[PDB]
Amino acid sequence: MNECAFGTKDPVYLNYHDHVWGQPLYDSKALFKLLALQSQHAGLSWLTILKKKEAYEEAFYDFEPEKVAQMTAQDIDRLMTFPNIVHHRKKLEAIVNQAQGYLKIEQAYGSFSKFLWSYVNGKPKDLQYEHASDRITVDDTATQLSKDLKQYGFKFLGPVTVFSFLEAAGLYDAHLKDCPSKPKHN
Ligand SMILES: [Zn+2]
Repeated sequence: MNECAFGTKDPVYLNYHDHVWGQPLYDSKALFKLLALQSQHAGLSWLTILKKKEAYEEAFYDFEPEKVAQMTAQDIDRLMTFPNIVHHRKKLEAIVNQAQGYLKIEQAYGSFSKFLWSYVNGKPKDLQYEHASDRITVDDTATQLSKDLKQYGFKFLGPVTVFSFLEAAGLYDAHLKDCPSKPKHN
């Protein structure tokens, strides 16, 4: 478990490793929320964004895309002094652009979940890692998904970030073979 969880001992981070990271997530709105939170990570510890999750929920309508998508510069202006979120204007604007892109995807394609899972043919890609040093941080699929999302107006979701999202959402299973949290795949 310890090796799989990147040597982190903070129990809030371990909780995320144990109960979220890499567990196949098929719900569209939950996938949107996780992707949006991932976009906020750059230059900070993930535990920073995790401890702030409830504050982000309060800032962004519980990440409900129809509601987030309607937000304007006036909202972002207010959110720049909203307590316990990161006050990075382009990061905050990005969440609104992402929600708009989600709605565009659902209009053009049907389901945001089906859109994303299409990139791994509807089931997790088990990366079959045995050592934490086996882990890559980007690949061709994440790069193309990043590019494709960008076309619908998503922001702050480059290739490495998208790769991290795929592992987080369980589209990729990056758990080590003997980790107690490695999901079963059929
Ligand atoms: Zn693990």
